[PDB]
Amino acid sequence: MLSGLNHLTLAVSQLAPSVAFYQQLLGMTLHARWDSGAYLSCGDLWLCLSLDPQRRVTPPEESDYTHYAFSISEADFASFAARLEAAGVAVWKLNRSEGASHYFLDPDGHKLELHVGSLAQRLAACREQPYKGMVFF
Amino acid sequence: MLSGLNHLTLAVSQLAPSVAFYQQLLGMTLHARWDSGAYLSCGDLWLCLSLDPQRRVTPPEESDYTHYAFSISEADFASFAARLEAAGVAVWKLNRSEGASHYFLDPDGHKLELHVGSLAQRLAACREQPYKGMVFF
Ligand SMILES: CNCc1ccc(O)cc1
Ligand SMILES: [Mn+2]
Ligand SMILES: [Mn+2]
Repeated sequence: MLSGLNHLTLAVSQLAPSVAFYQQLLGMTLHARWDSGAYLSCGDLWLCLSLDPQRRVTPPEESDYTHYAFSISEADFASFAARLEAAGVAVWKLNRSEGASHYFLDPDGHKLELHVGSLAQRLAACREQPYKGMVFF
Repeated sequence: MLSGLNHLTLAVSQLAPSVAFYQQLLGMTLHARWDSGAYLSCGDLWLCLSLDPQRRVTPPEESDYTHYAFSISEADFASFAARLEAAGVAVWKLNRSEGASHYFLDPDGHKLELHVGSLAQRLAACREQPYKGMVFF
């Protein structure tokens, strides 16, 4: 039986800028680094950065919608978004759904999101206003 | 302040086979599905499957090392891995370079993993068998 997400591993083209982004800009805790990767944590999330010559710096128009959303409180959302903007971090989408969301790119074009709200909150909103063809279980 | 992973969203090319893979084969909990997506949970993880015409079925030699690992207990690991193998689930990696792991592919080629152990346990193991150049903070 699967019990949760164990870790998220992102392939990176250059380890130093990716460590700077996740540790310094995004505030994650750096636990270890080696010649070809790093381990960080963000709350319960175990993040691994893996140096990979196969990683392309990928424009957002050229990748699919797969993305990784980090939790932040509503009270902290606007100042964190402003921090990313000050740092010149690109946005790949505007929010049009329930709950605050900021959609931003990592140095290699990994699609990231800041989101306020849980699955339970989303499901409650969907029950009141179901998406097209929506069924609940 | 970021506090963890809010959700993981995977772009999928065909919604029904992907829902079947995550719910029926992997045992995740299906909460809702609609014409363009589905919401599942795996413990605390919120998983969203999003139908995306841009998603390509991608062989593992064509994608980088970005991957998603799910937690499983030591007691359940081997029989779950063997069940996936007997079901014909494609793989992408054999060498256990980060502990007790089974590396497998979803229907679109998303790189998945079963892993036994926490970040703390992996750091302890690495102190004895470190990756080249490893520093611990
Ligand atoms: C047509 N709405 C999407 C959907 C929902 C439930 C289901 O059994 C199949 C498809
Ligand atoms: Mn999202
Ligand atoms: Mn892994």
